[PDB]
Amino acid sequence: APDREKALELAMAQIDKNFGKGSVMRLGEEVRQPISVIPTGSISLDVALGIGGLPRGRVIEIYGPESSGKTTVALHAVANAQAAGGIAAFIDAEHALDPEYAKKLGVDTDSLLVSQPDTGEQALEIADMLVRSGALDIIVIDSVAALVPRAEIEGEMGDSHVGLQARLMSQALRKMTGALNNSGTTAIFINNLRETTTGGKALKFYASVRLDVRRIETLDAVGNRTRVKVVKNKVSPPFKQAEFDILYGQGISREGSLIDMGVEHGFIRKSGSWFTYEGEQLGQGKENARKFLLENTDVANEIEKKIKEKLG
Ligand SMILES: Nc1ncnc2c1ncn2[C@H]1C[C@H](O)[C@@H](COP(=O)(O)OP(=O)(O)OP(=O)(O)O)O1
Repeated sequence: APDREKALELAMAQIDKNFGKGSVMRLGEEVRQPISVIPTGSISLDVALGIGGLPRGRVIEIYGPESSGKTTVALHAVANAQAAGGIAAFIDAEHALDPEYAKKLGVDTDSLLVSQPDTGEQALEIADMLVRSGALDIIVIDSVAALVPRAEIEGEMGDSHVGLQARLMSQALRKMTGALNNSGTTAIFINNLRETTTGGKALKFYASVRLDVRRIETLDAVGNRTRVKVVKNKVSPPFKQAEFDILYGQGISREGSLIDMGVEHGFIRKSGSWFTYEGEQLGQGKENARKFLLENTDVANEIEKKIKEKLG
């Protein structure tokens, strides 16, 4: 009477129907309900996500050390969403955002809404008010840790010291998720690591996608290589990983990506020390090749094409 796979499929079906699609899924599964997504600005990361970018109407947490590339991403996400004619907001509580660099990553700063809250409650509240107006495609909250409660900011005491900030972030997400779904706005929370920062406790359970950003290399001193791990993903098989270069003053390196993904996917052969594409001499050294691809825009484009074809 028992047929495991048939039994298992009925279970999984019932599992998803009780808690939502993605509640449980095989790892090497392969996605085919394409969603709506905001390209991460990193081709590899987008693939790692399984859906070509950050899902819309979802809560995203991008945690990691400082200077590991979180912001560059989130900014790119913003820029992409704008090109698609979407409106963006930045709840800033760190006062660090460099708008000049932002423009360089393609963000139309002038049309970017910026807010600088007086308290964690206010910050979250301001963000909720914006979200449920349905005019936003994306909203970035800088620094989960800066969401310090009012009582704490204001004088208050050594008593009734509490874990108020976490509960602050819980109640907030509790009601701002439903809205995010209806609205369809993607909310990226930037969590600088140094509970994963007190409020990251609740974020951990409310995020549909959680990215673990790390600084790994240091491609002279041009820029540095980042590695992201999709530790949580309720919309595609989780745990995938991606890598990309962010040069100083520049955002995520396109050519860089292409050179990497092109290599691993065989489109560009890499005789040790010398990169070649369809018999073309690309140059010795990822950089001489990055350059090559930067200058001979025509190549790379066909290689971006070929790689895009082979995947999605
Ligand atoms: N204002 C800038 N000037 C020059 N390069 C920058 C600037 N901002 C970002 N970059 C580039 C070079 C940095 O090595 C790379 C990583 O920094 P960032 O992308 O800001 O890291 P991060 O997102 O992990 O920091 P944060 O803790 O604020 O999130 O981005």
